[PDB]
Amino acid sequence: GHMSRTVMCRKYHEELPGLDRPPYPGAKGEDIYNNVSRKAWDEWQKHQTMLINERRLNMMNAEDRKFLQQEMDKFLSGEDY
Repeated sequence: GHMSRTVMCRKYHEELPGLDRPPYPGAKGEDIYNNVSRKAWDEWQKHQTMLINERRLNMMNAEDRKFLQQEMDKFLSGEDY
């Protein structure tokens, strides 16, 4: 076995390995660090890539970012995505 920092994951409702550090500075980054598992975070990144490819999204387009931000919030909220 190994040693891992773990958190009660808001998405999966179970104790899982957490991130080693917040993904970025700020309140949102802190929320993710404290309440989102590494698995949930990784699964979100995979889903985000899928959405960007399937919808032809551009991170520099405000609407495309808004869409992704709305899906991320839903994805990591605790609800069934």
